[PDB]
Amino acid sequence: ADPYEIVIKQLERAAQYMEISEEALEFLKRPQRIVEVTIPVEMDDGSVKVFTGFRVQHNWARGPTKGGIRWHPEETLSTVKALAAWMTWKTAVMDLPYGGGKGGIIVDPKKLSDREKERLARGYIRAIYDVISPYEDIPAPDVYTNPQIMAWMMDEYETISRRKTPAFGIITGKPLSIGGSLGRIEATARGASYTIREAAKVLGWDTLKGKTIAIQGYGNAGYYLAKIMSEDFGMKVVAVSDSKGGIYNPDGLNADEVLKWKNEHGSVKDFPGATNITNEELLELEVDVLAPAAIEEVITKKNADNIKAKIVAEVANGPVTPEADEILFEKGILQIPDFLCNAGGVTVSYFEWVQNITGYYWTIEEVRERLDKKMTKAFYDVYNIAKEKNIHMRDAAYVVAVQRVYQAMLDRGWVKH
Amino acid sequence: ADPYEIVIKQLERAAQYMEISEEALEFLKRPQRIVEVTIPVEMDDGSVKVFTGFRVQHNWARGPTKGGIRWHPEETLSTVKALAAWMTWKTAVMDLPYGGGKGGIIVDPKKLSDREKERLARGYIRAIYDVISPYEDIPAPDVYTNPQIMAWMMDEYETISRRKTPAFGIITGKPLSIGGSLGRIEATARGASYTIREAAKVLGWDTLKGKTIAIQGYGNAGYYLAKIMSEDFGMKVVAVSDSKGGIYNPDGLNADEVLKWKNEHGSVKDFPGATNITNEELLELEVDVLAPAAIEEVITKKNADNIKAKIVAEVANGPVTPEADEILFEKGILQIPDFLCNAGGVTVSYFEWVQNITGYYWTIEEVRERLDKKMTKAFYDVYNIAKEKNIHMRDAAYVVAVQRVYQAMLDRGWVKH
Amino acid sequence: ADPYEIVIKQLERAAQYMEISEEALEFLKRPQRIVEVTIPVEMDDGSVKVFTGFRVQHNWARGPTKGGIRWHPEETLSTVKALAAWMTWKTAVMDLPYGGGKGGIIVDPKKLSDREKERLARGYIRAIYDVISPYEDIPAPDVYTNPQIMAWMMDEYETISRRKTPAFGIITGKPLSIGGSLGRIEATARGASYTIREAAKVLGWDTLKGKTIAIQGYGNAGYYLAKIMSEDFGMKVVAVSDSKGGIYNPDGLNADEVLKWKNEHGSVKDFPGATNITNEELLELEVDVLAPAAIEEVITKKNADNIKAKIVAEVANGPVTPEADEILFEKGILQIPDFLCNAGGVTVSYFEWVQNITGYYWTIEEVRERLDKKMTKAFYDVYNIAKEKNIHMRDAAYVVAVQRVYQAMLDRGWVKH
Amino acid sequence: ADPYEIVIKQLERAAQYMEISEEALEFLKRPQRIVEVTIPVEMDDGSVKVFTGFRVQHNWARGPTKGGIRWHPEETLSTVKALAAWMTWKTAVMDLPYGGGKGGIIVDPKKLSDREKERLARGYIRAIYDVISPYEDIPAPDVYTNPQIMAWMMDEYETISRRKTPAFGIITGKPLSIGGSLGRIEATARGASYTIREAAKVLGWDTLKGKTIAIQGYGNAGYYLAKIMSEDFGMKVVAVSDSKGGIYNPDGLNADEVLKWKNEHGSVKDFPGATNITNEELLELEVDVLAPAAIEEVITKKNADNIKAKIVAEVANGPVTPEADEILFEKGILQIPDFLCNAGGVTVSYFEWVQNITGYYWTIEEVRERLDKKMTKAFYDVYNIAKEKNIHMRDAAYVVAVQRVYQAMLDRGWVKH
Repeated sequence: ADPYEIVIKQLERAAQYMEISEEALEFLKRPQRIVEVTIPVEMDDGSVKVFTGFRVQHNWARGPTKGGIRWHPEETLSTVKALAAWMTWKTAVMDLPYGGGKGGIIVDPKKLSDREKERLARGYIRAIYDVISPYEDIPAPDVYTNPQIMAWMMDEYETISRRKTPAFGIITGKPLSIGGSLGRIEATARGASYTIREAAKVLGWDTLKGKTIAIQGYGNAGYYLAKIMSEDFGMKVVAVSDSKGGIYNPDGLNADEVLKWKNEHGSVKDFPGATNITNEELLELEVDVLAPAAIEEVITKKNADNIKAKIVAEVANGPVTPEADEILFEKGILQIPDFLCNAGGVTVSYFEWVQNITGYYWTIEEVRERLDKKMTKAFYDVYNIAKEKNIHMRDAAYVVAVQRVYQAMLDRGWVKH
Repeated sequence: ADPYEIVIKQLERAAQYMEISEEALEFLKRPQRIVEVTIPVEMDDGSVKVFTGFRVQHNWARGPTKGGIRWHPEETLSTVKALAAWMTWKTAVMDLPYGGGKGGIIVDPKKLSDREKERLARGYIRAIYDVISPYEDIPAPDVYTNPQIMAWMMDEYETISRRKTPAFGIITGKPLSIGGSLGRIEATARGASYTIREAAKVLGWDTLKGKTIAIQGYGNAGYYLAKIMSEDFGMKVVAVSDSKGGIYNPDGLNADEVLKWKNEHGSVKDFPGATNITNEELLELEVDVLAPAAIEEVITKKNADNIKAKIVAEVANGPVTPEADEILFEKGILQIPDFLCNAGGVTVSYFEWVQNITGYYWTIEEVRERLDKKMTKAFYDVYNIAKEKNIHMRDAAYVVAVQRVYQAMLDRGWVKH
Repeated sequence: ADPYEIVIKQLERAAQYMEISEEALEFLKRPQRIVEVTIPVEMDDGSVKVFTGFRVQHNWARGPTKGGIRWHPEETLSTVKALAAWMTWKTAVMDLPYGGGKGGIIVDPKKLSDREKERLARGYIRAIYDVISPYEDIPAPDVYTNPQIMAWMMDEYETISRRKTPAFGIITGKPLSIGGSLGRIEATARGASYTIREAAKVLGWDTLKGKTIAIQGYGNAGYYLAKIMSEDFGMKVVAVSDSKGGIYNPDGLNADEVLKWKNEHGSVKDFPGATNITNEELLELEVDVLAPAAIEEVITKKNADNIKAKIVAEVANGPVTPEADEILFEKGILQIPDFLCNAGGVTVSYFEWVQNITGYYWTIEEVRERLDKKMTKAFYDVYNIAKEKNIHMRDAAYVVAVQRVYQAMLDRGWVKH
Repeated sequence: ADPYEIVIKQLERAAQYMEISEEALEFLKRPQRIVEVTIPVEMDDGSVKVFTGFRVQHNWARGPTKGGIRWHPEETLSTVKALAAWMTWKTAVMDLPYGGGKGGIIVDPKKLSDREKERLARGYIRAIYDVISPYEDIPAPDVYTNPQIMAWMMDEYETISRRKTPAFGIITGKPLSIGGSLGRIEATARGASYTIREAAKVLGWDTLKGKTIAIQGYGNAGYYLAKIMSEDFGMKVVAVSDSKGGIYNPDGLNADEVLKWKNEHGSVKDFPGATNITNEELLELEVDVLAPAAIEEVITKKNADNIKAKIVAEVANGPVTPEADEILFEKGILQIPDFLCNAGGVTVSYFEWVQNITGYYWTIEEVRERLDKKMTKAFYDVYNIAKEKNIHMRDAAYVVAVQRVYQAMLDRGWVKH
């Protein structure tokens, strides 16, 4: 199903680099459970309006399903299905004891009041209560949903479950007053930083200090990456961009300042003491590290040939296309694939659940240290195969993921071969 | 959703004969909950194969959802959704304390072995367990499912629930050894029979004795109806048919002998002493009562005109089209609309559930007599509105049904208007 | 406790007339379980407002506790405890398999909107969920609450319990679209009629036909009673009254017609087909039967002496004081005590519960017939002790009640003597 | 409520120093849930005796409620409500993922036998089962209850819950044979020591080594503190006292040796290696640190003026009155308020719960180390506000606490402002 069609495809590819039965394959192509519900919401005007919602649990062989809830007017089931499958792979690559899940509500949130948003949130839990549990299915935030929304959902869950289960553990991305974890805001960037650090290593880099990075996108990820790489790495952020434009400066930019600028003007554009550039231009800079952190399909057939970075850190999802991959590989450019690169969020989300279920909370330092250990390992799991089978890192990432899900399905007896 | 699509119509149509808000209409148009699952079955060859199943709960305002499970290679979600909405109207018309539901497995049952069928039935329960209960959603047999399939499904349900709930009550259509109800096989015919009986009364008939009825279709229902009308009501069964054609005999036929002949021969066709006719002719005889109990859309624009019967007892589902409805209504023919006419089966399924949850089983006499009361009442409920609003019986049947559901929704506060 | 104190008093009295241990007495003087909660309600102005609620479970020796929920600005816990203990005696006098319970919310419902009422009702359930169930504690309507309120409470219960238990059975007094019982409105009046019928029999009356009755109060109870006593028994309803006043007519009033008058004008007062009297006068009429069906303490030391009726049917709660009881008793007036006389309501609530849990609904005639049997039985159980001990009926009623609770406690081992 | 009134008072105070809505305030002034039950106990003489019990759950915004059970002849519900609200502030000041709760039984334990105590303890659990759980409300020992009592309560819980939830986690203060935590006995003293250590740091002291301390009270708390401050910090314990009197020695007492004296004689009074003083005098000694670890209200308007210590570590609950607080504060005396100072006990109870739910037990050193971290943190969280606002530490402690509860409520949507 277009988007859903795409996954099965990715699935088909990996298969060419590994051994897996057709039995296993057919099973993986279909999500194990899908629930689709009608949520009636009492609008502020005193009438009720109904919304359509879904929760998709793709696979739970390796453990409870994990994955966000999107609130969006063009949401469809296919998309939610495609995204749940992706979570299956991401959780496996990071070696977490989780499967993949995803949910969504077909709604335009900008039209709802907070009261109405709260009602919608609670209504979603009331509708799906039966298929979720701290040991079954753990949602999280995504497009258009946030900690506030997670909090309302948790509260409704606590009300129905009657405090007979560790309710804080039903969902992640929570505010800290009620079980949230430290490290959540910087999670992705922080996680990507460790992979960049290992890439440099394998690459033979002396250090990162002084190296250069260009970052496309100036959101949380963008901003945080910029900040970490700079203050923690010693790198030089010579360029950043936003939907408006990029900006250049070889002496390197200051994350925070660029940040305020953006605040005041609405674009990174014009920042003082720097040259304005296009996004296109940004991608082609001659840098040690290119970190595309905004939207997909920025690296294609077209410009692939002009990329000049040594390392492409995919922070955003789907930045590099498939043909571009081939070119890049052939060029000797090392890519840190999306689902591996930006996995720091799901990982910290996993640490949140551990803290909620054990009732013991961690420090930002413990969070970072454990995240470092997880990302490093994952990095190598992939690198190693890639090298071992002489294949593209992304292909190698699917192989590691699929093989772990497959082995769990075999040990359980879900498939016989 | 073609089919589903169909249903919306019916809703919109009845809406014109009664007052109901958009709030409620909109709600009624969407099913409350849908579950789609992948059921892996270990085949006899030792490999696993996956199948797609669904369970739809359209509306439960009036009580737990009720409806069969179809096993069929051309099954779609659209259809299952469409059949679930229908069960909502049907339970409401009968005034049962239930809502509507329906399930389906996309499968070609002719290719599975018995062991494989057993595994599939158990797998369906293992997959939808969380959304079923004796007070939540009660399946039953349908296309290609039967008592056997029901029994394996109950057993598995009992195994998962640990006998902590009245398990026999999870599903109906069961074998008598484990809680089935007497009267199950004759139910549809028996029910229809009471409706024909009240219809004669409203039409002024004196008695049914010696009146004539032609029955199109000679399966369970056609056969039992033949048998009942004649033996119990003293009517003359002048013609019956099967897919290979009809037989005519103005002196009245013997249901049993016809049955015997069919078994032995394959068709009612060539029954001794009778005259062979086409189905098409059967529909046009001049009888007091015509009961289409085979397939749909047998009476249309084309022949509605030729219909000579005073009463049309819609035993099969959808034998009469909308254009045909108009005409026959014009002609002053009295129609007993499918979902009212053949509701004896759901009705007895309700009685089976009652016996299971109370643990007290009834005699066939008790069964038959409570069925009469129910059928008789549902009949006049529909008939009175019909007259009183001077509308078609079918229209009145939707009116009675939608009004009940709507009222329950309002009482609960699911719609505010 | 004042109100609560009065209960001990009552309990200490029956003890004179029966042998019961101190162990028991003391257990009986205290409710087994009290839950007091704070219910936050989101008001229409979007601010949150907190209300105080309670549910008192006095004694459940004989079965699940049963009792209404009152919404009133001056509710107090003492009152609710006192009324829970009363339900204990009432269910026992009727021989129902229940104990007594009661709830209340301190609120002035007159200032809330519907939306706000709905939210307070769902909130109470969300607050006391853990201590209620169809086999544990079943509420019902009372001061300021009604079927609509019950409906919202059932709905919330259903949503929290996930349809895994027979939810319609959680609370009684529901609307008929969702599990309500036929017979609910006339229940009280209807139950009292059977008691009046037996009291006349034991009095040696010939028939009721032609006898006379005066009814104080013209609500549901007063009106239905008037209606029933006349139309069903052939009594002459010579006077009825309301808070504005009474009306009289020796030939008999026509209940419906007086109802309509009251409806337009607001009082039965000035009805054209009668002469006006006062409430005080009404109590002193010379009728065969006097039925105070309005408020308490209308027959005291002051006028007790003027009572001329042969039978005083206590429809209302506490219309005769203890001092008056003595007087009437010496005068040979037969009193049908409140908790016995007006028990048809709880009894029909018991029937609603049965229909809900068994899933099988009764006709008005079934309701009536079973009601009759229950009431008649309870009447003689009481009457026999009074006679045999030569005691006031009220005293005999407590004796019958307490002993039954006492014995169930001994059998359970709750008390050892 | 007097006791309860005093809470509102306290809450109304912190409000001066912080911005908080009325909506919140009002919610906070009432406990969310109260359960009062009657517990029947089979006495040794074989008669049944009924006792009154309660469990109050003040607020669970931040997590499961936490708090002890008191057995005392003069318990009242007002007191238990008041103490539940206090636990709410205490768990919050410590940043624990809990809310506050408390229970009590009106009994004089001194008249019961062990068999009888056992039965009352199991009875309370059988009575409040529905409202407790390892993730819902976790009790602990208090006035007149202890580990043995806790053990019997856990056992009964385990029997009712069927071992389906982590039962050891239902209650804390357990014996070590069944899930108790190391560090429990010294907890209070130990926690206070870390606070004393930081208060000296913020005071600019050099070391504690050689400083002096006077301890009022020579129970567990007094003794362990004395023991710890001397042996672990090198302070000189110059005076200790008990209800019979105090003893003094400028060179420092030896805690153990004084303990033994007390043990044989019954009072620290007359210890040979010191001179006798009074409690009043003890409070007025000129020491670096004064620790009232006995009873309340020993520092009032009367002598507040005579206090010579630089640090007053409130070990006991409420030893200094509000009027005295003002005086000491102007004098520049640093007070470590009770609920902060003596929180090591609840904190170690929090650790016991963690070990029980995770099934992994810690060493005394792990206990100590985590305790330290918790206490230190809480100290500065408090200290910083006081400093910054120039407010009494006690006021700063309520500010820190209330705000945390308040924020968790806003996030849940419990209050909207």
